[PDB]
Amino acid sequence: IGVKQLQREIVLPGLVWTNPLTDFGGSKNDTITVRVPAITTANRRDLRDPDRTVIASELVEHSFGVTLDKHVYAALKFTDEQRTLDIRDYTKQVLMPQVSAVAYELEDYIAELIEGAPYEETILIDPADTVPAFITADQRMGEANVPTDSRRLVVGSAVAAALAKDKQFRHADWSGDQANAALREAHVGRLAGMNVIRSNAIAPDKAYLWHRTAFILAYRTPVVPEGAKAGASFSANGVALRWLADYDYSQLGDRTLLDVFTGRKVVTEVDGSFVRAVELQLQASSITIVGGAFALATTTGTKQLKVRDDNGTDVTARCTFASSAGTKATVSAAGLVTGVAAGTADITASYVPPQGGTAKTATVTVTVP
Amino acid sequence: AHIFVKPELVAEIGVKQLQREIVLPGLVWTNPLTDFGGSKNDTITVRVPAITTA
Amino acid sequence: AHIFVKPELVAEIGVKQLQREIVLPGLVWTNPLDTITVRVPAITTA
Repeated sequence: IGVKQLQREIVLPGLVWTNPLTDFGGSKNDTITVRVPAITTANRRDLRDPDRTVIASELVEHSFGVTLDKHVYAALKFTDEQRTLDIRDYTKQVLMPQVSAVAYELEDYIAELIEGAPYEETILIDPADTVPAFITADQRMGEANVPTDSRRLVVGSAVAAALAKDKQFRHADWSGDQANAALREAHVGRLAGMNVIRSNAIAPDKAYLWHRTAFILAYRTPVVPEGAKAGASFSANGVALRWLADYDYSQLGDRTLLDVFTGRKVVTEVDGSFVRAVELQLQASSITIVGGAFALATTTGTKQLKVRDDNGTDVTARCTFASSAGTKATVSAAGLVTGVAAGTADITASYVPPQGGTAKTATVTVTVP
Repeated sequence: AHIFVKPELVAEIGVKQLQREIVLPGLVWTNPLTDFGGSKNDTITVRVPAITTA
Repeated sequence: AHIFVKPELVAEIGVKQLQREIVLPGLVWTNPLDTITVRVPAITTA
């Protein structure tokens, strides 16, 4: 009888351009200089013009650097604590958790690469009709002449739910799908030519669309040093990590380390404007506090408030909290509410919407003991 | 510490400047008239037949 | 005018730092083994 702890699902590592460059050890500053070929311009004269000079064009090639800059590792300390005092099988209770931790760290690395790109504009998704937002996203990558091949679309856990709840996909007449894959199942697969990939690594209420040649990502396995007591190479979702175990004789226990060198790059144009990927955010209209009216345990108790907007997005760190009566209870900026006197208190949560404008306010009451 | 002398490798990986596709030239009437050399002012006159009313 | 992107080539042509030639070792009595002792035979008179 064994139940596992709930953990994310790995999608991102397979959906990005990985290792197009693999000789960072052969360049100064661990930087490969990718060159971008040159395009030129033509000029128009006038026939039979007395002025018979021409304007010479130019052939300027461009370049940008890709660098290894991070070192993702998971380190475990075993102050003795082995054999009987701890893990009996040193293959499923230590190696597997360590490899999974490094894999999740790599996925978070890619996720922060994708979310942190210099998106100049965010495309709002109206929950009532979500298709126009995605068609606009497709259009924005057509105005930049991005190829239509190998184009990926990753949606959050809330955008997928909004898509399934959209009457465009839920009603079979409006979609032509006389099976209602969006009603019998909660799954909508293809829209606006883009295959949806669901993911939880990215923000819940965001979607990202990117060409393959928009996020270069490079990996490098550290070579096992000759003077290591135990050395091996593991594989986490297509990445060769180095596992290295070495005793210490002074720290009263051996240590293990599972690591890999990583680097990432957003392929920006020669102008410096990022046009090879777009982001979309699910538009929100109102917020509420989960659980409604509630009560604490003692007068000096603590409760962790949780605010959800209309489309089930956990907007807690993105909203500010105020207390009507601080003499009875107070609210932290992170949602913690603690009472200072016995009685009622009114808590107001203000969340500025992604579209901009007056912040939506949700008021709840609490009865501190 | 150790000082290594290393090259500065340059690679091409298919990232190219984005360019429009060519559509328009095949959709416009091209070269109905060719003998522009044998005409004054390099201009060829096109004549539209007449119509009348009863 | 025209601008090209080129790498800094590094090549080895056989030029190397000049080093001494190992001659003295092998001309000196070497004894592989803490310490060792050598006994000189005795001589006498008559």
